[PDB]
Amino acid sequence: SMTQSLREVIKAMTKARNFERVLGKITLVSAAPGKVICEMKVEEEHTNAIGTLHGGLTATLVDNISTMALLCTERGAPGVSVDMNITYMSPAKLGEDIVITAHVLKQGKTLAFTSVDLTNKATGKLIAQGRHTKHL
Amino acid sequence: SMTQSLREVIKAMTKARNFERVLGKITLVSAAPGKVICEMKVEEEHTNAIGTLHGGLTATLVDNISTMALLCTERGAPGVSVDMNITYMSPAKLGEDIVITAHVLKQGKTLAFTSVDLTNKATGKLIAQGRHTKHL
Amino acid sequence: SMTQSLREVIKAMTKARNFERVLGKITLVSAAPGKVICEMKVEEEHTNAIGTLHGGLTATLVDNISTMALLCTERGAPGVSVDMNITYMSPAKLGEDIVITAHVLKQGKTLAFTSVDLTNKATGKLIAQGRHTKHL
Amino acid sequence: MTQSLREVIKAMTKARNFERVLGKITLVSAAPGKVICEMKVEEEHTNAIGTLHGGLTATLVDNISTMALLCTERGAPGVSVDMNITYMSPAKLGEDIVITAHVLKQGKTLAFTSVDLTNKATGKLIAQGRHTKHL
Repeated sequence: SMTQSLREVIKAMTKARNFERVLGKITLVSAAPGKVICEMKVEEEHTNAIGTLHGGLTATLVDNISTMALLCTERGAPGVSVDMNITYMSPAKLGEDIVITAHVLKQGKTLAFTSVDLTNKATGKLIAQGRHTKHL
Repeated sequence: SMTQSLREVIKAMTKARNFERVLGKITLVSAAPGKVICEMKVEEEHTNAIGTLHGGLTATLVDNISTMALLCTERGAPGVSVDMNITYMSPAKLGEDIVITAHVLKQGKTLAFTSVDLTNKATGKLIAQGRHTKHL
Repeated sequence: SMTQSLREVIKAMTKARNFERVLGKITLVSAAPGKVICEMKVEEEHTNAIGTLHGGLTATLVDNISTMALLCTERGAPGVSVDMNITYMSPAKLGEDIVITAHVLKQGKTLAFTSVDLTNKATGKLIAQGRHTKHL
Repeated sequence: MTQSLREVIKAMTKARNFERVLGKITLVSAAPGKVICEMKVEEEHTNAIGTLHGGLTATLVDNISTMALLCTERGAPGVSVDMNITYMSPAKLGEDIVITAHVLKQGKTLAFTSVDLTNKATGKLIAQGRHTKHL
């Protein structure tokens, strides 16, 4: 139900023309209260000058999937970005399968906080970690 | 040729297939040692669900133009992202002209640090500010 | 051994003249590879002007306890700060017992990344969360 | 305004809470949304290797950032939401540092600050922090 709702949201992105189109290749794995797990295969359209996952796209995945985890919350408010931090620990090479897990850490009347981990699906090793503060 | 090189990098993005394709609409204003200034007009392809500049694209702009500022130094190495923080203070609306100003704060043997400001060209008011730590 | 060694390191803090003296009240709960848990009861010396745990002390707790986790590693290199980001979600009040948990997220040849959570011991509620990048 | 804020700092020298760690700072100037303080590095400010402790730099960013906020029309201190600090070069023992805070933007409920520590003699950046407070 909630999962189906989100899957529809992700389905829409594909055909969309705004910046959300960039997440067209992601696939939904799970959706639970305040926790969303997506997956994606790195393709050329996802790479930087040197052939690995572009930090800007990692940032984009942190931003949107974080909002998704927020949507799967009781209040369901998406919110507006305030601050975002991203630590890059290991490159994600072309053809690599990545797992994106978003956690709503806490949310109050006006502020929501989330944490997103990207990991190498095959190794479980951390690729990057983002923290997102949103204004509700 | 500092200015000409960046001139070439931009033209490339216009037809690139990787993620940098999303920046093809940016134009170079000036290149100097440790400081690059680009401009861009927010259009539908750069917006979020609510019609304003997408936070992930702002992160993408910070990442790349920050890298351009480092290409304009005696070492000229782009480096790999280690950390990126972004503060969103005011939205950029569709049709709005934005200025992306990037400058090198400090670069050592293996670590370089940059700061990048997006501003409304008209008002000069701050849109977002990002700090970038890169490994060389 | 890892625990005995850490207990000393902490004991030396109760007599220190440098900034580490500010943590003389923390106690060691457990030490494990890449993971250190400490506790501390909030006293006046730990509070800001309004009577809650000072944001600067939280930041100091993150820096040092993150360093202890890094010591409980094969390389055992403490490292020097490069980046730190802290998100404050709920106040820690005077008299409150807090738990400081630190995890080594990843460590390379020259860069180490940690995560440190402060939580209310009684309710397990998250107080603040820090991400630490260190140069080795 | 400067003289006023100067009193707030005199307290820290006497206070028993965590603000006491800032007793050695001195005020240079205070203006709307901008405060400049200075501090000589001494043993009480150092880490295990003998340089300015990262946690104190964090405390300095937090507090002085707040000062700039108190110097605005609204004058509200706000409570911390997020803080980020990039450490670029060590502040050595005996070294004189300058802490410069600027209020970047402030709305109805959220305020944004930026604080630079620099070496007074060389003007070299020691560390830079951004602070997001909830008003």
